[PDB]
Amino acid sequence: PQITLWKRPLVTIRIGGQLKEALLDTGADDTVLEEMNLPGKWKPKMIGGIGGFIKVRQYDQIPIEICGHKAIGTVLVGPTPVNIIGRNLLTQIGCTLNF
Amino acid sequence: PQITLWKRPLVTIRIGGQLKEALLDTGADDTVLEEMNLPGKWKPKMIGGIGGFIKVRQYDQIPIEICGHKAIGTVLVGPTPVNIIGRNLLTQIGCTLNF
Ligand SMILES: CCC(CC)CN(C[C@@H](O)[C@H](Cc1ccccc1)NC(=O)O[C@H]1CO[C@H]2OCC[C@H]21)S(=O)(=O)c1ccc2ncsc2c1
Repeated sequence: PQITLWKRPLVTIRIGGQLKEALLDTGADDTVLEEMNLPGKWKPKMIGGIGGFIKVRQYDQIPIEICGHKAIGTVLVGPTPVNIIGRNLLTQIGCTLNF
Repeated sequence: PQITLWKRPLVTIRIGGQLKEALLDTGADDTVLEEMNLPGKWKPKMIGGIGGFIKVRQYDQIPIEICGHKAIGTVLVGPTPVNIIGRNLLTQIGCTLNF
C-alpha cells in the first residue's frame, strides 16, 4: 500500500502466533517490541533512543508478518514506548519513502 | 524522489539559516532539532522515546526547507542526538510510505 502520514502509520503484525499493532518507524534502525514472550534463545543487548538507553532481549531470525508482508529478522524486546518496526524489517517488506 | 531504507534516511534541511542533516522519520509525531539558538517565542514541552523523556523548546510557524521542498510549522529544539523531521512536516512535503 501507499500510506500517508497525517496519522501515525500503525499496522497490524503477526508474531509468535499473536496479533499486535506496531508503528512503521523509518527513524528506527531496529525493530523493538514491548515486553512479550518469544520462543528460543536470546541475547542481552542495550539500545539508545531520544531519552537514553534501555536493556533489551535480542531475538534473531524471528518471522513477523507486517501488514500482509513476510519478514524474518532480528526483534528486540524491552521497554519501548510503543511497538516499532524499524529499517531492518522495513527493508525486507520493500518499504520506501516517497515524495 | 524515492528513498530506500538500507541506510538511515538522512536528508539536507535548511532552517533558521543553517543547513543540517535530518532523518525523515515516520515514527516521529513532531519535528525535533538538535540544540540551536532560534529567535522568537517558545513554550516548554517534554517528549518521550526509548530511554525516557527530554525537555524541548517548542517554536511555532518556523520555515524549514527539506530536500528542496518548503515547509512551515512547529519545531521542537532540545538535546536530541539526531535531527528528526516528523510527520507534521513530512505531510507538507508530500512524503508517503510505500510497499
Ligand atoms: C514513540 C515512537 C518513537 C520511539 C520508539 C519516537 N521517536 C522517533 C524514533 O524514530 C527514534 C528516532 C531516533 C533516532 C536516533 C536516535 C534517537 C532517536 N528512533 C528510535 O528510537 O530508534 C531506536 C530503535 O532503533 C535504533 O535506531 C535509532 C535509535 C534506536 S523519538 O525520537 O523518541 C520521538 C520523535 C518525535 C516525537 N514527537 C513527539 S514524541 C516524539 C518522540
